[PDB]
Amino acid sequence: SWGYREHNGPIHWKEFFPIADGDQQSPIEIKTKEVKYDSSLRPLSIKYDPSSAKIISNSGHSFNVDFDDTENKSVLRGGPLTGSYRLRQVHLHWGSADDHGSEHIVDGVSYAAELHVVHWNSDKYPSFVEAAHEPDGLAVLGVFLQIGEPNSQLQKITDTLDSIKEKGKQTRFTNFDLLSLLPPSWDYWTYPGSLTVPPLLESVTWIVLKQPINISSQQLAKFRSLLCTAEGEAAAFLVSNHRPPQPLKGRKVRASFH
Ligand SMILES: NS(=O)(=O)c1ccc(C(=O)CSc2ncccn2)cc1Cl
Ligand SMILES: [Zn+2]
Repeated sequence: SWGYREHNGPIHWKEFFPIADGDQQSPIEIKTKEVKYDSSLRPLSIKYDPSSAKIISNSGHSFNVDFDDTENKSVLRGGPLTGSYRLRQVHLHWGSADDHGSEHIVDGVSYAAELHVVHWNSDKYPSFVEAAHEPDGLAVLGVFLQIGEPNSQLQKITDTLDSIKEKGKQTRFTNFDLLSLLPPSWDYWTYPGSLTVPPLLESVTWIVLKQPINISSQQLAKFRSLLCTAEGEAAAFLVSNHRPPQPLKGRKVRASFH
């Protein structure tokens, strides 16, 4: 199955999910001179309940913090969105070097990593799985990480990693104040796109914050010590898990600010 190693990595995904070569694929290059300021975009309306976080797991592809998405305690509204998008899960993408780890790239700057906050449209769809197949179904908030001072909220995640080193492992994780993890400015870019992992469905309204948050180099390096292999299989490390930028194909990237 798919991964980020030589034989199964991004350049091969098109062979086994042809929508990899679709018209609305993510991530992208964000060219700030090409983006259009749009006065109809709204500020983000963000409500994240720290008690919504329940479990952290290693998928083999990243870690995932799963939130209880039974009801509307944690939702994203506003921004480019119509209606209410329910928080489902948080995960991270990084590279082998601090030099180049994010998925979206801004005027050629990669960041050290990129956090994705995944939400689904419960005002139109009954479940995440249904929403994931529709153009208006999902909203992802992307937040860049740059190397700087250690991040006390991220230290809570890094403290769990030894317990989920193998693919498939999980452990309880709650009291996670996602709202306080976001940067001071919520100015953003937005465009229509896709999941950045198989199945690569073109169901995502991307919301990428301009301002990065900081992480230390030692905290970021802990993520690379997760395995992409399960207990009992020959070990291989998830040292890098970001997809390259994909063609814009005529989409409009809009800015909430100017
Ligand atoms: N890179 S990305 O585009 O932000 C992205 C990555 C993975 C997934 C999922 O596979 C589903 S959210 C979920 N995943 C596993 C279990 C329960 N919910 C969805 C998205 Cl939008
Ligand atoms: Zn992601």
